[PDB]
Amino acid sequence: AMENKIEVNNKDEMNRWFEEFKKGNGLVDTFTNSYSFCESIPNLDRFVFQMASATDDAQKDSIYASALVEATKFCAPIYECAWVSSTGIVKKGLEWFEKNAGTIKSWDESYTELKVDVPKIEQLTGYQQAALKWRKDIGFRVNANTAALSNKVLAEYKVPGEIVMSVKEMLSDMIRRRNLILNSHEHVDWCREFVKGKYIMAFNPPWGDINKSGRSGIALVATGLAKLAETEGKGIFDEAKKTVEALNGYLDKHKDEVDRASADSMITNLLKHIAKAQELYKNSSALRAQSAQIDTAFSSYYWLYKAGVTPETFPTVSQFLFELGKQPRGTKKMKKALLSTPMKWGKKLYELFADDSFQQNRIYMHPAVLTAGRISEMGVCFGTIPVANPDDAAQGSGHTKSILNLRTNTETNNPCAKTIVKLFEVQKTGFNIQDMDIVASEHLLHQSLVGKQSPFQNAYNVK
Repeated sequence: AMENKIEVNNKDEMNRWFEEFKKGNGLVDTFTNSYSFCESIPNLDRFVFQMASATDDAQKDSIYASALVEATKFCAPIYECAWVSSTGIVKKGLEWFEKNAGTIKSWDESYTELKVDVPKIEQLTGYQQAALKWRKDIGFRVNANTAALSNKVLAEYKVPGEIVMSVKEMLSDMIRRRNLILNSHEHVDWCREFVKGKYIMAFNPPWGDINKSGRSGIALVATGLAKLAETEGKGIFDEAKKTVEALNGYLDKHKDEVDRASADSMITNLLKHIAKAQELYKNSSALRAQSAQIDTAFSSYYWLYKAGVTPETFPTVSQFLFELGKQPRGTKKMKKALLSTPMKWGKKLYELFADDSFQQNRIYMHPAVLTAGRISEMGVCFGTIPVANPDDAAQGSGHTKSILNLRTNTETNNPCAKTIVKLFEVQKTGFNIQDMDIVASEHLLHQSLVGKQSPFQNAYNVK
């Protein structure tokens, strides 16, 4: 039968369930934080030799897909994975959404927009907050592996020698990437016309004072300018500086019809305001970057909601994901299956892909947007265990973020970092990392470095 065979509603009902299961399967934690089917550290060494013999960039995908399955097939944290796919959490998880449309409104409303363009900062933060709330109202956390983290920094991070050479490349790259990044409407509309080069606007702002105190409690010039940079960009600040320079030129050319005291109090201000705006913009990129991380559990339940999934038909999604983790199909075929499936959720889900939709950089993609890859995000949540026939988890379905369950402590030689880095090597010798917008191995490593020990923890607050 196709019913959710994991009927659990509370931690003890889950502890009880996990008990019977473990007494039937050979779960271990010799290499995993949470009990798993992992009997040995994954060996991706051959996947490199293969990638080096790939003729077409199409089979590099396969080799890569294969390396990926090899690393996660038997690393899934069954206890926490089951909880996430339990009848209680599945019902609560989906229903929370039926009663919280308002909370997810910003980003949820503009999904079509987020589906092609960079989200506004309010939508990002609205999502991160929504995520934190949903885990709270749903009683998601049953332990650290399902907890929302409070700040953490490296106590000790031991690196197996073998990966030492490559790790640096990753870090050298990651930091290279970081630096690369670094390099009532009237206040906006005014700073829109002004930044073009119309300096005489300075003489007559709608409110009459360049320093107008400002509603926000900050000069309307600095706030309006920043909001503008949000829609038009940092280049706006250079445009803003150029206008004041031209204005510097004008007053100078007519120094005699100009009041030198008033001219200086005004030009000094505009710089204080542009500078202010620059500080705010910087703070905003910092924030946007912190809010870029997708909450695996929350987003996955979100896509479930939209796809019209219901507690009764969830097992089929679990089967679907389980089989993809078992047999790396290729993106084109999977979509083909979603289109084909008689289940209504097949096409609804399909309608969620910004795969070809996204005009800009996927790096700037909103954490609630679904793509072929982000599918692997749902896989870890419900693919590791085919809910209808749980014992079939023995076979093993590899889903990318199961690696975080790889033990990382020194006594065991950080099998988690070691296998992550081996991946980067597979990827590094197959494609150009300088060329790629996103490197999966880099994110995982960042997440592990930050201290994630499970695919189900939320790290919004760490930094």
